[PDB]
Amino acid sequence: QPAHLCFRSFVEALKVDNDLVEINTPIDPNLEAAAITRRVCETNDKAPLFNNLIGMKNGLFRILGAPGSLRKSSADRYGRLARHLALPPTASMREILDKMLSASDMPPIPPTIVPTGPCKENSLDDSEFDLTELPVPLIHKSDGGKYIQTYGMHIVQSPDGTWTNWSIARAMVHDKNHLTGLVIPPQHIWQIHQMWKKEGRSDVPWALAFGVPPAAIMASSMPIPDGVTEAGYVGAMTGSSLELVKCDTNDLYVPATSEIVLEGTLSISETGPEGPFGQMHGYIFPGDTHLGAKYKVNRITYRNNAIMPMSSCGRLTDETHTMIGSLAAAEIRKLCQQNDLPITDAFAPFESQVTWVALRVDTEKLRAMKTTSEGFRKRVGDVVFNHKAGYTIHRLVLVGDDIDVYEGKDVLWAFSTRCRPGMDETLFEDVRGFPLIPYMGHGNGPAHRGGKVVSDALMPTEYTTGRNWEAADFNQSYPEDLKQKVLDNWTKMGFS
Amino acid sequence: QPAHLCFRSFVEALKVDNDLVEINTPIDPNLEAAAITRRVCETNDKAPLFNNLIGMKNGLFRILGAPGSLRKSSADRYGRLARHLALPPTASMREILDKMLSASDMPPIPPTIVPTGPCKENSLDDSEFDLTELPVPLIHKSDGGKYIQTYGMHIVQSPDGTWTNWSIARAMVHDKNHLTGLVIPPQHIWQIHQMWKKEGRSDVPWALAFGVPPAAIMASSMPIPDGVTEAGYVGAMTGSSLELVKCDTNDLYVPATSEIVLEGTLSISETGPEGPFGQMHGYIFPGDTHLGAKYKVNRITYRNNAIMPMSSCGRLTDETHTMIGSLAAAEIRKLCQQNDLPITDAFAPFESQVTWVALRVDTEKLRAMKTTSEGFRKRVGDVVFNHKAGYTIHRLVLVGDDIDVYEGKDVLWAFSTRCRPGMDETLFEDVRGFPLIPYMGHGNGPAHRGGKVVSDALMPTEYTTGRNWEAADFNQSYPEDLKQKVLDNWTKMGFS
Ligand SMILES: Cc1cc2c3c(c1C)C(C)(C)CC=[N+]3c1c([nH]c(=O)[nH]c1=O)N2C[C@H](O)[C@H](O)[C@H](O)COP(=O)(O)O
Ligand SMILES: Cc1cc2c3c(c1C)C(C)(C)CC=[N+]3c1c([nH]c(=O)[nH]c1=O)N2C[C@H](O)[C@H](O)[C@H](O)COP(=O)(O)O
Ligand SMILES: [K+]
Ligand SMILES: [K+]
Ligand SMILES: [K+]
Ligand SMILES: [K+]
Ligand SMILES: [Mn+2]
Ligand SMILES: [Mn+2]
Repeated sequence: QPAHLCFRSFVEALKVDNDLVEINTPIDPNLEAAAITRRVCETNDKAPLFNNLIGMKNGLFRILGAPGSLRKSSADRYGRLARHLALPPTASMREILDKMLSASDMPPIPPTIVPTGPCKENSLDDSEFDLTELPVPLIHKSDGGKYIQTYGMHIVQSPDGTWTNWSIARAMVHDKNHLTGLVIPPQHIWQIHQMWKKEGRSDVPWALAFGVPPAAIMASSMPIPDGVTEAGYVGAMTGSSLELVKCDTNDLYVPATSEIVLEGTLSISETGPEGPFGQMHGYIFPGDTHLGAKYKVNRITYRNNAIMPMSSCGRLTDETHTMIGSLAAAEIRKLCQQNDLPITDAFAPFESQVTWVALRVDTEKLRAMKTTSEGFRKRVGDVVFNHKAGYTIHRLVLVGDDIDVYEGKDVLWAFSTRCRPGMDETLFEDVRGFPLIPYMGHGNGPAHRGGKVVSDALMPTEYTTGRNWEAADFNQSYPEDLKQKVLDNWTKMGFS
Repeated sequence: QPAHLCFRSFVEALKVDNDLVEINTPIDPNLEAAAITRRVCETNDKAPLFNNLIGMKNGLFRILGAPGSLRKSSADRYGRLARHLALPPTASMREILDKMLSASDMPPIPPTIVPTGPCKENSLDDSEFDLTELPVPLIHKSDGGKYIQTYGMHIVQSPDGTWTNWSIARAMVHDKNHLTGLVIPPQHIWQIHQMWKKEGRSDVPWALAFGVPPAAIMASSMPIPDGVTEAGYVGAMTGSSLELVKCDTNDLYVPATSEIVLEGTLSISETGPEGPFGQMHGYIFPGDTHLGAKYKVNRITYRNNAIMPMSSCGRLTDETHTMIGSLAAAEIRKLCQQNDLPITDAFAPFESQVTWVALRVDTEKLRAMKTTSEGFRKRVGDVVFNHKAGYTIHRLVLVGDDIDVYEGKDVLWAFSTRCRPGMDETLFEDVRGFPLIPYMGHGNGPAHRGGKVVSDALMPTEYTTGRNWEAADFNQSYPEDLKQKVLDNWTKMGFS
């Protein structure tokens, strides 16, 4: 099976790329595996595969850390991500996000049911497992639990059967047969939970699949529209129907080659302690436990030699930056274009801890609108900040065509030099806020509302007659023939 | 003579450091010298010494580009700057700025007059030179003139003789015996000019010295207080009285080892076209010429084999970032401490195009103030933004003790995660603005007023009971003994 369609094959691909380190000596799931992975993410090193976990048994489990993190070279920086999607390892971010958006203008390709797959090679019923005995990692020293779920996909379906959602949301072990986790608005797992809670008759049938097809975990991390079944989006994206097998204890369907599958229920009534957790913005507040959603686990199925992927998330750079930020930016680009806004590109700068999105504007199109900064900021912010795709994003930065939004140095340069504080900005207090950002949930104002801004880094003439400056840089302040002469004589002269 | 006291010796030091490239083949002052220098600054390469300028004659002049720019290695990043100050080349930015501040609590050491020096080796009277025939560079393709003055020191004295100021301000050739340049409030050259203009009797006696003692050009770039003679500050800083020789045509005094000296007058009545110029924020607006101050040149004196230093300024990183930003930050640190504010460190992040200063707060001291964000922002912004030291700075970012303000990644992380837009900020519209920033002089509002902000990236408990988080990073989220084990086994395991 190809890498993008089978996690086991993806691990192979990473080896074969010289993008993996296999670690066959014992590694402790209590902090050591995550510490090594954290170091990898902070240095853009090779992904670690821990083949010898302490306390590995019933054959559960090996760990792959840093599955969606960065490579060291500029040329294949995003190669791990490219390998989720059948793209060349030199793919740019534009090409990755275009791939992720491509299915938004295609018919879904619904999944194919098959009778069995590798995820059925082993099973443990509810007298045979104990989640507290498995080698579940402690990821950060102050975490409030062992976070089994950092890179699996939750599967829940609307009561009417018409929407099956796949998404990533964190969860930790509560006791031998339960998890607790985040289930928060406006996320689709929360929207579906609310439908079951309003019907009032039963807990939500649920599955959590770990080590799913890479192309599926990428869609699981993307805010595709309400009501859209990720399986059919991924089918369209990849050009192929995904093969799914039915759960044994419910009627949900899981990828056939899933490494590990939990089957059970998400309660419509019960909660339990959840968190704290070292999170995407780089923080943990020790002791900050709150009531989260509760999950019952009835059955585990798994591949021979199962591998659990793990995100050791926090400070730059990991899956919470490369996937959450970039995939939200992608969806925001599309949303703006569908609202008739002249946005060509969007990206969440890593330097902003993926709390900003830079929007590149087609300024010929903007000029034809015959508008102003105040009006345009206002229009962009209403579209984005009132939509789920904008949930995680607190600052939008509008930039003209000269800026490469995929280059954070250029975004920072534009923001710092073209946006006058206050006057060139519009604050939005009456929109949903992302409480996970420290300045929101641990800050001076409402945790769930406001704190958003549109910062216009378009210069005045970009709305009227066109750009009226040149950069004071090598590229723009010298003619072509001089530039080339300099470059041709560079090493001759003594330079590197 | 030591490097910090004699520019010729500084050039030697750079060679000897393997921090110079000598270029002995002909180089055109029309754009080529500046293009090579621009490339150096954008790549942190070795400083270029152009020993064979096209149109070099009456022995005027060689050029040294990038005199205060960055080196490639992290370990001696600031080494060129250290070599201005007798500091080791591995000096940190803290150590450089402390050196620059050290004289603020010392008696001045006034300069010593000597009868002659190297700057008298050659002379041209006002029938012998022509500024349009010298190899003055065109620095950026769209500049409005050939900017002779990018790294020399203007010397002007108050009418009463009690204050002699040394400062860098740009100037370009107007005609055979005149320059035009920036002379703008609140700068000291402007304050002194105003005193002469109010007296109304004569033009300002003036000299412009190029290739001055390195320690002197650093003080020339720093906003030391009103009324303080830079020569005596530099004397105190260096522990030695500077040797000065009298001008031939006026009673000003110039460093004895100056490479090139212009003597003349700064008009109290006449102006001439000035600019545009590719500037510190990275821009040029072609065609944007305005009336600037006018200077008459009566005499040139110069060293044998004179060397003109040149800043090819623009996008990161050059003297306008390393010196303007950092030296303003230094003075702001001191100003805050003298106003009883608990600021330990200040730096202007390069990533902000030196338009921000990050202020590190001693949060034990802040807690004892028993104050709030609104009040503290307000107090900091009034102190800084109403003072000349704050002129160039439009955003102050307050951070707690865990942040290294000399590390722009950490400043950005703190700003993006700890400062809620709007609520955690105070805008300042009724303060002097820096018109050179594009969003000011070419923006939507008043060019000279407002556009400033204090952004509080202190978290709430930093005002009350103390920091309540740990970072989700390798350093903070894992115990010491684990961290060391990981590091000790890193290359063993397969990592770099
Ligand atoms: C890549 C990724 C995405 C996480 C995520 C993580 C990763 C690695 C973790 C597990 C390491 C840390 C926490 N995560 C959560 C999360 N969304 C959320 O609601 N709760 C979370 O706990 N997300 C974001 C979420 O997957 C996206 O917002 C999706 O758009 C949700 O899918 P949906 O649009 O179908 O609701
Ligand atoms: C290092 C440096 C500093 C420049 C400077 C440049 C460099 C290389 C140039 C020449 C390349 C570009 C323009 N510069 C100007 C300038 N200040 C100003 O008033 N006009 C300028 O044209 N400065 C900043 C100025 O030197 C500081 O604000 C000093 O504090 C001024 O001294 P003062 O406090 O005695 O007035
Ligand atoms: K999803
Ligand atoms: K603007
Ligand atoms: K000065
Ligand atoms: K704050
Ligand atoms: Mn969804
Ligand atoms: Mn001064």
